[PDB]
Amino acid sequence: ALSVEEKAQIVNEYKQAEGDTGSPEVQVALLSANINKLQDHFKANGKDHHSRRGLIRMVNQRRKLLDYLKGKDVSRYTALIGRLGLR
RNA sequence: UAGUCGCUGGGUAUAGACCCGAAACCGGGCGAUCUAUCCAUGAGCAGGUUGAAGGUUAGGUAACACUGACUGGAGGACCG
Repeated sequence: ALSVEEKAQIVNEYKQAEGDTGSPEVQVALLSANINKLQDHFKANGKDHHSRRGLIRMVNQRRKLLDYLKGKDVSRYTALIGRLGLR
């Protein structure tokens, strides 16, 4: 998984009436942080496709959570596409 | 019951043995200023084409891919 220090760290800018861990600030961008740091083990273990099928499972679900923000909230979408180093 | 040693011729033997004439064989040298390779040290290859590997960049991807563009200037390469 992610680091025990980190998975409780990254929520500190996702707060937005802080008790939310459910809006797509969290399941995009905890999950975007899952994308950006678990690249490491692939370089050593390139013969195990079980771990990047989870990557494509949630980067679609991130894009699915981008897809609902296409219509529900375009303005807070700019906080996602403008930030995080996307695209 | 006649032979011997000359001398002059005719033959013969051994010597190049009437004269001329092989290809070749062997022994000592001479020669790689030609040529065949090699060794050292020098230098010659007008001009025009082609556009390999590498780079850079954009684009694309989990980084690897992978496609453009620009650059690059390879070759018992091409034309002369």
